[PDB]
Amino acid sequence: IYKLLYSEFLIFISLYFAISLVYRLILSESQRLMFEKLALYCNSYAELIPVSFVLGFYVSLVVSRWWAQYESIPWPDRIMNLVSCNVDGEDEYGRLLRRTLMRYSNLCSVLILRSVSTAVYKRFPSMEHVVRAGLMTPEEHKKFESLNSPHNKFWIPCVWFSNLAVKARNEGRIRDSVLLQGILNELNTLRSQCGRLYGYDWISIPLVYTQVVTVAVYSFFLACLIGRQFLDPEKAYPGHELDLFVPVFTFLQFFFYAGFLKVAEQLINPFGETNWLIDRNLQVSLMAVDEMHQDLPILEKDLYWN
Amino acid sequence: IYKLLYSEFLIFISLYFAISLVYRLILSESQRLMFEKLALYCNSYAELIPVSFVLGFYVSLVVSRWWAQYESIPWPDRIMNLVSCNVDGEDEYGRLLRRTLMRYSNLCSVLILRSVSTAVYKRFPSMEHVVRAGLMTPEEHKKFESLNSPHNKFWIPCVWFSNLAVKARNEGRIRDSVLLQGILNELNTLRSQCGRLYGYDWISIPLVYTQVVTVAVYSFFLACLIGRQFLDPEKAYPGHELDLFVPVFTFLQFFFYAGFLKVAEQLINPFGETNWLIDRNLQVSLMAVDEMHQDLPILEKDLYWN
Amino acid sequence: IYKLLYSEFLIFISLYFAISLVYRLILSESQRLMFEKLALYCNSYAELIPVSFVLGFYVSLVVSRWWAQYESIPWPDRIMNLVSCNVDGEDEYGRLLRRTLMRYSNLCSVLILRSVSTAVYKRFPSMEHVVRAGLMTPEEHKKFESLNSPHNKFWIPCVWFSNLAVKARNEGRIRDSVLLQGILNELNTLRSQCGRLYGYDWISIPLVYTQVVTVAVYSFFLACLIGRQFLDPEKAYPGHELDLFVPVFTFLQFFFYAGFLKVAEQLINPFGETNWLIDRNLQVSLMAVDEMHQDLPILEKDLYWN
Amino acid sequence: IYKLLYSEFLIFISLYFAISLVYRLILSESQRLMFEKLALYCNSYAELIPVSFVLGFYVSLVVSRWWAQYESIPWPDRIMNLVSCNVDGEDEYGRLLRRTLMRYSNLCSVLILRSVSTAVYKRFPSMEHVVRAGLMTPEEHKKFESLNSPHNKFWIPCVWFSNLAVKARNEGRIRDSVLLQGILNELNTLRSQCGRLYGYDWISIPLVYTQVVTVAVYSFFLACLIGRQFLDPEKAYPGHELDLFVPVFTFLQFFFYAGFLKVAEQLINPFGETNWLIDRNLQVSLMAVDEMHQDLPILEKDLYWN
Amino acid sequence: IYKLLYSEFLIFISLYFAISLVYRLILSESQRLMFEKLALYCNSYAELIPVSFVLGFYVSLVVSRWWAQYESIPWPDRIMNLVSCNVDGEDEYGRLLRRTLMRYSNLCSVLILRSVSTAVYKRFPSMEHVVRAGLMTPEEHKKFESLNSPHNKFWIPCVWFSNLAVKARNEGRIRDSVLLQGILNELNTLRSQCGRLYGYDWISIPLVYTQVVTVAVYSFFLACLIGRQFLDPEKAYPGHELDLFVPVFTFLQFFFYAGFLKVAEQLINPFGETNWLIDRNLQVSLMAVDEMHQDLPILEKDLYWN
Repeated sequence: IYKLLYSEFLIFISLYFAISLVYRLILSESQRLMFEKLALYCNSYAELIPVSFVLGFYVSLVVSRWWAQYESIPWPDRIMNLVSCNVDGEDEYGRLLRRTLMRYSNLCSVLILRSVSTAVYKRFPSMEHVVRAGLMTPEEHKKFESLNSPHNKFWIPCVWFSNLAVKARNEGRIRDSVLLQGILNELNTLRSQCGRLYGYDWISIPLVYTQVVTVAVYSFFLACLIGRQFLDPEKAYPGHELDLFVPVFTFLQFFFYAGFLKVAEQLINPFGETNWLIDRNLQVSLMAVDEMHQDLPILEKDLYWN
Repeated sequence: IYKLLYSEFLIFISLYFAISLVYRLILSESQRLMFEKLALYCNSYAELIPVSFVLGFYVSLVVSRWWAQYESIPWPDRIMNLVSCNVDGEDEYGRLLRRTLMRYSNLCSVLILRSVSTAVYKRFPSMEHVVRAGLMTPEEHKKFESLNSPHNKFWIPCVWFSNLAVKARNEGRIRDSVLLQGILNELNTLRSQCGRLYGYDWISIPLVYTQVVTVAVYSFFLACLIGRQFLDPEKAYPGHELDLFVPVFTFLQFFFYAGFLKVAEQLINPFGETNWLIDRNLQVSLMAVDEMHQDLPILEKDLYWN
Repeated sequence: IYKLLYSEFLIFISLYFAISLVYRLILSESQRLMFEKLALYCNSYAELIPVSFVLGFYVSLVVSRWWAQYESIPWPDRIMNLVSCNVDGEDEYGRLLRRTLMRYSNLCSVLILRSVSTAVYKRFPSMEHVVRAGLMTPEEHKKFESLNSPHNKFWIPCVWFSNLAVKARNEGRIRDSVLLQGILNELNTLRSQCGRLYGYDWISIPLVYTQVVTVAVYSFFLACLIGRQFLDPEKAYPGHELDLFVPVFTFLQFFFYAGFLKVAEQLINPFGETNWLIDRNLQVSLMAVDEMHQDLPILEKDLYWN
Repeated sequence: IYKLLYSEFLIFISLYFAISLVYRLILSESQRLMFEKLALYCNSYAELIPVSFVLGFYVSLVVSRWWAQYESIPWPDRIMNLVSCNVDGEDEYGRLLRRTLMRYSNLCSVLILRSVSTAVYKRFPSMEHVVRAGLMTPEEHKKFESLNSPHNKFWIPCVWFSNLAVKARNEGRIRDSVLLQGILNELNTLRSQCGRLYGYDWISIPLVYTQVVTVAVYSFFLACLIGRQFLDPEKAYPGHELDLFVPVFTFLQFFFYAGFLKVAEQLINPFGETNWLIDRNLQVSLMAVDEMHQDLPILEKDLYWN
Repeated sequence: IYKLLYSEFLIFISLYFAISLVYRLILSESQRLMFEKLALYCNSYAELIPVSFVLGFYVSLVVSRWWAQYESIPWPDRIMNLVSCNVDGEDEYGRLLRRTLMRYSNLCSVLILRSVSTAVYKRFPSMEHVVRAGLMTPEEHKKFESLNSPHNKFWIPCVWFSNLAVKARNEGRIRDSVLLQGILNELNTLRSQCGRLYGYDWISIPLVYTQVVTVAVYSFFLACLIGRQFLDPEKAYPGHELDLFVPVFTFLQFFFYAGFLKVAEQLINPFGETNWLIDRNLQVSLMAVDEMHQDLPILEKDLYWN
C-alpha cells in the first residue's frame, strides 16, 4: 500500500504544510481570527459526511466481485483428463490430433485474457505475438481473420474444438457417442468459465457508484486541511490546547480512508501472474496428451495386500 | 450521479434558500425567536431518525438482487458449440436447419428482454419490428399468434427448438440419441437463465420495503430545512457561532443520503447495451453454424514437437 | 406499510397521549416532580437497549431466507420441453399420455403450495376443490386416498409421473433409454425445487430468535412512553426547553423500528399471486404438449442468407 | 429464550443484589467513598470492551453455518423415484430387491445422524436398537461388524447399495446401463448430502473463536456488577440522581447480549424433530417401492379436452 | 487464544509498565507536565484511527475464504462407490486393478496437501516418505520423475487414473461406455475439489490488504501506551480522577483487537487433522474395493412385510 500511496499521500502532506506555513507566517492578526472560526466550523461539521458509510459498501462490492473471478479461472485439467484417454492413436496423426485439441482449449482462454488483463496484453500486443509463442500455427491465422466479425473473437477456438472432435469421431478415433459427448460437456464448462471473464469485463461496477465514493473520501479530507490545523494555544480554544506541528492521527486517518480507495482501485480489475498461468496451462496440457497417453507405470502390489 | 441528482438536489437548494431568505428579511424580531427554538429542536432530535440504518439494508437488497441478474445473461455460446458440430448436412436444407435452431434460441431471449428492459422495448415496440429485424420469418408470425394465451409468450421458441431437433433426428441429421439429448440439456440451461429474468421482473422488491426507505431519507432532510439554518450570531447560541450563508456540509450530506436512493432506483431494474447484446448473440450464432460448420483450419505441427 | 401499521401505531399514539393528558391535568405538583425524575432517567438509559443491534440481524435472517425461496419456484418449463418432443403419438392415447404427464408435474406443486400458502389454501380448502379445478380426475382421487400415510402427500404425483414414463417407454412411445432418463432427471430437478418449499415451511426461523427481537422493540418504546414526554418548560431542565404537544421524531422513530418488525412478519412466510402462478403453469403446460407437439412453423430463409 | 436464560440470568440477578445489599448495609461511610470511585470508573470505561463487535461476527458465523446444514438434509425422494420405476419385478424377489435398496439409502443417513444429533443417539444408543426398529436385518449386523474399521461406518450402506444395483442389473432387473447409471448418480447426490453433515460435525467453529466471544460478554457484565450500581443520591454525582433499587435497563441489556450467546450455543450444533424425519423417510420410501410400483390410476380425460 | 497471545500480549504488558515506572520515578516535575499534555492529546485523538472499521472487513475476508475451503475437502467416497461395483473381476488382476484406481485418487490429494499444509509436509518431507507410507509403489516413482515439469505435479495421478480405466475397459473389466464415463465424470469432480485447494494457496489474500490491517491495530495501541496512563490525581484532570496502577479495560481492549488479528492469522491458511484425514481416505478406499466388491449380506425380509 506504500507504493500505491506515494502519489495521493504526499500531496496531502504538501497541502497541509502549505496552509500551516501560511497561517503561521503570512496572515495578519486580524485575519488569523477569521481563520480560527472556519477551523472550528470545519472540525465539528465534517463528521456529517458519511465517509465510513459510503466507502463501506463500495468495498463490499469491489471485493465481492473480486472474489467471484477466482472461481472463474479456466483450468484445462478437466478436458485434459478426457482428451488423454479417449482420443486413441499413437501414430503421428492421433498424436497431432490430441495436441491440437488441447491447444484450442488454451487458445480459447488466451484470447480472452488479452482483453481483460494488461499483463497478458503487453505479452501479446498483436496477434502476431500469439503465433510466435506457439499458441497458433500460421495456417490457423489465415482462417482466424477470414471470419469477419466486429465483436470479440474468443469463441473461435471453442467452436474449432467441437468441430474437430466430431471429425475425430467420424474417423474412428473416439469410440462411442457417449465418450464424444463427455468431451463436449467438459468443453462447455470451460466455455462457461471463460464466458464469465468476458462478462465481468463488459459489466463493470457502474460509473454512478464510483463517482459517489471518490467524492466522499476527498471532500472529507479537503475539510481536514482546515479542520485539523493546530490553532494558536494562546487563544485557548477547547480542544486545541497544544501545538505539535504534525497531525499524526490525521495522517493516519488519511492513510486508511484513502487506503481502501486505492485497494478498491486494484481489486475492481485484477490481473493487472497470468504470464505464469498461461505458461502452465500450455506446458501441462501438451505434456499430458503426448507423453502420458498410454504410458502408465507397471502395476504392482501395495504395502497392504494380505 | 450528477445527471440523476439534477432534479431532487436543486429543489433542496431552492427549499433551503427560500426559508433562509424568509428568516433574514420577513420575520419580525419577536417571531424570529420562535424560529430559533424550532431550529435548536430539529437540530438535536433529527438524529433519532435511523437514516443510516434504514437506507443501509435497502442498498443491501437492491444490489444483492442486481448482481444476481448478471449471472442470468443468456449466452447462446453453449448451444452454438453443439448445433455447429452435431446437426450434419452441407446442402441448403441442413444449412437452413442449423440457422433456424440458433434463431429460435435467440428469439427465446429477445421476447423476454422486450418485457424487462425499456431499451429493447423501444427498439421492438410491437411484434412487427421483430420481423423486420430478421429475428422471425413472416410465416412464423402467423403461428406465433394462433397460439392463444393471455400470459407471456417467451417460451414459444424454446418449444419450437426442441420439436425441431427431434424432427432433425428422425431425418438422420443428428446421429445418436445421446447427441440429441446433449442439445436438449443445453437448451434447458438457456431456458433456466431466461427463466430467471422473467422471475426477477415478476418478483420485484416489495412496495412495503420501498415506501419505508423513501420516507426515512426525505423526512430527515425535511427537518434539515429548519435544523441546519445559520442562526443569528448576535444571540450567541452554542454551535451557531458563525454565519456563512451556504451550508456546505448539509448539501454534501444530502448528496450521499439521497445519492444511494437514486442509485438504488437505477439498480433495482437494470437494462434501462442490450441493444448491443442482442446484436452480438444474433450475429455470432448465425455465423458459427453457417461459415464454421466443417470449415476447419489445416492441421500442422506446433512449435513444440520433438 | 401504512396498512400494516394501522394497529400497533395508533395504540402507541393512544398510549402516549393518555400519559400526556394525565401528567398535564391529573397529577399534583408534588407528584409531578416524581414524574420528572423518571422521565430524565428513562431518557438517558433507554439507549442501553440494543435496538439497532438485535433487530439488525433478525432482518438479516428473515430476508436472507426470503430470497432463497424465489430460486425455489417450481417452473414446469424444463419438463415441458421434453414431454412435448419425446413422448411420441398423435392419436388420442399419446395425446392423453402427454397431458397426464404435465398434469402430474403441476399437481406435485399445488399439493405443496396448499400447505405453505394461505392464498392457495383458501382457493383449495379440501381435496374436492382440486378435482373441480381440473388438476385431478375423479379416478385419481380414489387412488390418492387408498395410500394411507400420516405425512404430507405432495410426493404422490412425482412417483406417478416416473411410473407413467416407464410405462410409456414399454409401449414404444419414448424411443431410447437416454430420452427416458432425460425426462426423469428433469423430474428430479422439479422435485428438488418443490422439496425446498416443504423444507422451508418445516424449518422456520426458531421461536428462540423471534421472541428476543420482539421484546427489544417493544420494551424500548415502552420506556419511550415516559422518556419522550414534553416536560414543563418552567422547571427548565436541560433538553426539554420547549413544549410542542406532539413528539414528531419519536413517532417517526417508532415508525421504522416497528416498521422492520412488521416487514419481517411479512417476509418470514411469503405467499400470504400464486393464484395466478398456478393458473399459468397449468394453462401453459397443457398447451405446449397438445397444440405444439409437432405443429412447427414452415422453414424459410432469414434476412441474412447470402 | 426464557428457558435457556433461567441459569445465567438469575445468577446475575443474585450477583447484583448481593453487592447492592453489601453497599447499603455493610460498608462504613469511609469505605463507601472508596466504592463510589470504582463505580464511576467502571461506568465510563466499560464501553471500551467491544461487546457489539466481538459478538457481532460470532453470530455471523454460527448462523451462516447453521443455515448451510438445512440444504444438507438427506431426502431419499430422488432415489425413490428411480428405484420405483426401473427395478422391475412383481414377484417376491424384486419386491424384496426394491425394499432393500431404499432401506440401505435410509440406513446411510441414520448412521450419520446418530453421531451428530443427541436426539437420534438417545433413540439409537447402540447398534442393537437399529435392528429392533427395522432399519437393519439381523444378517446385515454380522456383516456390519466383520468390516473392521476404526473410523465412522456411515459409508457402509452406500457401498452395499451400489453393489446391489449392479447385481440387480446382471440378473436382468434393470434394463440398460443408462438406467443403472441414473440410479448411481442419484446415490452419489445423497452421499454428498450425508457427506456434508459428517464434514460439519468434524469441522466445528474453532475453540480459538468461541473462547474470545464468551469473555467479551461475561467480562462486560462483570464490570456492570459495579458500574451499574445505584449510588447514594445525597452525594449528588452526575448521572446517579435517583435511587430505584432495580436496574431495569441493565437487566434488559444482559438479556440480549447474553441472549445471542445462548442462541449461538443452540445453533452451532442443531438437531439437539429428527425422530420424526427418520420416521418419515423410512415410512415413505418403503411405501413408494412396494405399493406404488406399477399401481397407477386409470388414464381418463381432464376437464380441458376439446 | 491464550497460546496465540503469549507473545504480543506480554510485550504490551511490558511496554505499558515500563512507561508507567518511568513517569512515576524518573521524570522531573517540570517534565511530568510535558507528559500530561501528550497523554490528554493521545487519549482524545486516538479514536480517529478506524480500528473497528479496518479490522472489521479483514475478518470478513479471512473467514469468508476460510469457509470456502471446507466445501473443498476431497472425499473419495464418490469414486469409491463406482470403482467397487463396475470394475469387475475377483482374480488377482482385477483385485489389483481396483486397488490401484483408488490409490491414484488418494495420491491426487496427498500431493496437493503436502504443498498447502505444514502438517502433511512434516509427515511427507520428500517424495521418499510417500513411498514408505504405501501411497506410491517404487515403480511409480521412476515414472513420476521422468515427467520433467517445473510446475506442481499433483495432476499426475488424475491422468494415470483416467488412462487406467480406459485400459480397464479395453480388457473387458468395465461393461459399457456409460459406466466408463460415469467413473470419469466423478474423477473430474474430485479433480475440481483438489483444484480448488491449489487455487486457494496460489491466490492468497493480497499483501496490500494485510499490511493495512496490521498497522491499524498496532498504531492504535502504540498511542494507548501513552493515552491510557493513569495520570497524577493531585492535578485533577477530567477523567483521570483515580489511580489504580493496572489498566484493566485497556488490557481487555488489546485482548480483542489483537485477538481478531491472531485469529485471522490462523484462518487465512488453515491445516497448519489432515494427518488423520489422509489416514482415513486411504484406509477406507482400499477397504471398499477389496473386501466389499461383491460381498453383500444375505437378502431377508424386514420387520414390515405384510
